[PDB]
Amino acid sequence: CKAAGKPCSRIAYNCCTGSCRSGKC
Repeated sequence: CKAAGKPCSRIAYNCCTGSCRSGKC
């Protein structure tokens, strides 16, 4: 799980919950 609000990139999404936007999950 990843924590929403931290650096994620929309090519690799393994988030807890949500959508990856340039820099935020």
